Amino acid sequence: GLKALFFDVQGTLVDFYSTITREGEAFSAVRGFQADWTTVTEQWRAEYRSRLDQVIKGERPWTTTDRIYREALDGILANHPWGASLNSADRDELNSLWSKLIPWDDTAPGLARLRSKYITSTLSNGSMASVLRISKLGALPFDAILTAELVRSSKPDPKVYQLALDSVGIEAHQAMMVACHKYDLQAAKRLGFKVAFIARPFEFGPNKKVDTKPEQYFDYYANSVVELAGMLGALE
Amino acid sequence: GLKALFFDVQGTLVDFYSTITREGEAFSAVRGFQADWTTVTEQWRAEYRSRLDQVIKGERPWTTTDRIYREALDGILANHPWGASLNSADRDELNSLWSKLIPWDDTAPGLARLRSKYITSTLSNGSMASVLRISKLGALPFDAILTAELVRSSKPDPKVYQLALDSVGIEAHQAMMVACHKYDLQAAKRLGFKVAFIARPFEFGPNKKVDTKPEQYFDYYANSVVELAGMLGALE
Ligand SMILES: [Ca+2]
Repeated sequence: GLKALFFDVQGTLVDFYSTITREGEAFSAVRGFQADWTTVTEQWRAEYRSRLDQVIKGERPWTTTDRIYREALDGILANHPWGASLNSADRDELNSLWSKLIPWDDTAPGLARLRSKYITSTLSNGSMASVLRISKLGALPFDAILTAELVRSSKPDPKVYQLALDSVGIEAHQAMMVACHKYDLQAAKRLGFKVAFIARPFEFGPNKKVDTKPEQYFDYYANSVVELAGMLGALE
Repeated sequence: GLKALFFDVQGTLVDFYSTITREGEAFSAVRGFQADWTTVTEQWRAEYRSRLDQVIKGERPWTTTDRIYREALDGILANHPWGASLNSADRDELNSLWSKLIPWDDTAPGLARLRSKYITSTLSNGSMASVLRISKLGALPFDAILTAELVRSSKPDPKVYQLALDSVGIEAHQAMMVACHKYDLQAAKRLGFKVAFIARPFEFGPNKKVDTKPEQYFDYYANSVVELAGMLGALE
């Protein structure tokens, strides 16, 4: 009997691409600048992923994801003419967008229906501070906020998923992992979780290949959190 | 400026005395025993607190709060003549009441007013699973659910208060600890937190004397979460 649902956040529930682009161009429209924010996002994510690789590879000490995004921003703005005009405080403002990630239109209605039938919680690699603020700013209801920062690691570390089971007080087969990333669902299913895949074809913006094809080990396959709620029988 | 409020749960927000005594009485009606549940309650908590102190002093391995309550229950049932007539399943049902504690009348309206103005989170010694279920069952809104289980300790360990600051991403002077127990606010105020004391004159039942006098280090003294919300300017 399913009892709790754990949701990945970035990409699965929120649209970080549209957030960085539209809030960046407004950030540059206030000071007077001109930059391709689509290429800014890829570089920021690349530096963010170039540096978190080092953390678990041992080439960088552990630090919250907000700090990694802030430091990655310093590395990418060195390759931009307007980057020097942004002081230490201007770059903190830019970095705070990761705590303001805009939700997909189906996220709030689907989460509310699921919470009325199950225990719901986050389980993502982001910082607790950012995920907390993303859910509060977006009025996304959860019964708890859990990130891998609570065990100083990141998915697919088995102890991140054990954190979910220990915190909610249930066994693996009573829990479901919801995500748009297949490495997440593979690791959770290995540990006995149920897994629900949410196809997010626009996660990385236009002209990007996204693997959304169904897999046999998926317990559920949906194109929205609202659709997943209907499959689980979580009505209005 | 205040940014986040952290709440103790047991006693501060929920009435465990009334939950145990009444639900224990209802539990006993269909099983054929009558007991004085005001003494069973304080025997349970005394047994729990003694086994908990063994975990703290290193004389017993760490387990969740629910497991200590469950073993304390086995302890007190051995001292009552009707204890043997309760099998393991009956005792798990009795022990589950620690996850169903009813809130005080003021808790739900006060938390919602405070959440519309601040980030709010729990920060108690209970288990994550029980505090999570207490808020879900009682419709107590929090932006986050934190307990000392997340650092495998107990207040007033400074690690528990640092967990609150790390998870929400603020500094001590921007956080307030809200509790009905003075030991909690003493440690938090020592660590830079603001502190709000909520007087719960009936935390331990009708005729047990309770320390509710004001203290000079309190930033706020209230008799309800509703009153604290008014003192902080958080109107409906
Ligand atoms: Ca919440």
